[PDB]
Amino acid sequence: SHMTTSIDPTTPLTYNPVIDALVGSWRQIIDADYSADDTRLPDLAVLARSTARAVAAAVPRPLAEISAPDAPDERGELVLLEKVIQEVADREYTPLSPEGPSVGDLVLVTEKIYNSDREEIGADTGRLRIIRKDPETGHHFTVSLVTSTVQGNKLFAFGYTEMEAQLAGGRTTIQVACWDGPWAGMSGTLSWVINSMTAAESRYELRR
Amino acid sequence: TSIDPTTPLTYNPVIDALVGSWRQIIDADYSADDTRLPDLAVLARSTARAVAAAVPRPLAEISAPDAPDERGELVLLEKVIQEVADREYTPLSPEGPSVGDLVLVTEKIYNSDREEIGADTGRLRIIRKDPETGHHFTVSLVTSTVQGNKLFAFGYTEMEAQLAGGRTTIQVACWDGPWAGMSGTLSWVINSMTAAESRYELRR
Repeated sequence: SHMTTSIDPTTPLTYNPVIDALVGSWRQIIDADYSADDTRLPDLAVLARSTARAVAAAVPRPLAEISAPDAPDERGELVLLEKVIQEVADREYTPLSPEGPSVGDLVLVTEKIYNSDREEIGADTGRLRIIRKDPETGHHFTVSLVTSTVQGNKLFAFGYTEMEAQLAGGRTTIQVACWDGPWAGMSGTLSWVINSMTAAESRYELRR
Repeated sequence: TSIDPTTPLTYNPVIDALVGSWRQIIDADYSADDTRLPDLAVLARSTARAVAAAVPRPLAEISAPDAPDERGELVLLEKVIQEVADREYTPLSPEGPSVGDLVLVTEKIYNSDREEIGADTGRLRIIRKDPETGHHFTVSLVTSTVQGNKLFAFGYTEMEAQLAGGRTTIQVACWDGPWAGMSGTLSWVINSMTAAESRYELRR
C-alpha cells in the first residue's frame, strides 16, 4: 500500500467479549517465552481444536438451533471450499540465530487467497512461533494464529504443525472458526499442501 | 462476612483468559425476549477441554498435530456430599426467579466417609425462561478444590430438572493436583435445598 507492508500484527477485535477472550488465550500461546530447553508444554493440538470449537460456539444463533444441556455432540452438514490457492504477499522474520530456525523464532506473514480463475477471494495475516524442537527427531513445531476473510467469511485459525513435514510437501492442517458471514458459528479445518515456498493449495471444511 | 465473587487466577495466562471468556458468558446481558444465544452446552464442554489442555505436561504426553482424540483412563470420585455453606441471592422480582438473576454460593465438600475433602464457590446466572415449558436455564462458573485437585466447572443446565431431583451435569477441568490436565463432568442429584450427592468423572 504505497509500497508499505501489509502486515499489521494486531488481532482484529470482534467486540464479542467471549470470542475476544478465547482468541486472546491462544495469542498467549503464540507469545509465550519458549526455550529449546523446555521439558513441559500444553497439549497444543487439543487446545487448538477446543479453542476453535469454542469460538464458533460463542457466536449467537437462533434458540431453536442450540444444543440441549445434555445433548450428545452433533455436527451439521459439511461446508466445503476447495481448489483454493494461497500466495504469500509479505513476510517478516528476523532469525534469533544465524545457524537456522530456532525455538522462539517469530514469523509474520500475509497471504492473498484466490479461486482457480485467479480471482482474489480473500486474504489472511498469520503470526507463527517456533514453539519446540523435538529432542528425538530434531523436527521443529510451530503454533500459529491466523486472521482471514474468505468469500466474505471472517475466520480465526489456530494451528500446531510440524515444520519439516510441511516443507517436504505434507498436508498441513490448522483449526478454523468463522465468526461473521455465511459460515458464522461454524468450525472445522483449513488444510493445505505447499506448491512452493510462497504458494499452496488449500481446502476449508466447516460444520455447525 | 460474605462470599468472595472474584474468580481466582491460576497465573497461567491461557487458562485465565479461557476462564475469563466463560465469566463473560455469566455476566452478559440476558433478556426474556432474547431470540439467539451462544451454543452454551458446546461452549462449556469446549472451554473445559481447553482449560485442561492448557496445563503444561511432559513432552512425550502431548498429542501429535493430527492425532485423533484419545482420552486417558477414567478417574472417578462418587458419592461425594456437597453442602451449602453460604448463599447470596437478591431476586430482581418478588414474583419469582427472573432472567438476569444472580446467585452466589459456597459449599463444603465431603467424601462418602464424611471426611472433608474441599470446598467450592459458584456464580450462577438465570439466562432464559422457555416460553413453551416455562422452565428456566442457568449458566454457572464454579471454582473448587476437591481432595487436592483445583477445578473450574462450566455449567449450562435446566433449573426445574435439578429442583425435581434429576441428575444435573456440568463440565469440569482440573488445572492443578493429581488430576491436572484432565477434564470431564461433575454431576449431582440434590437431597435438599442445601445438600447434594455428586460424582466426578475425568480423563486426560
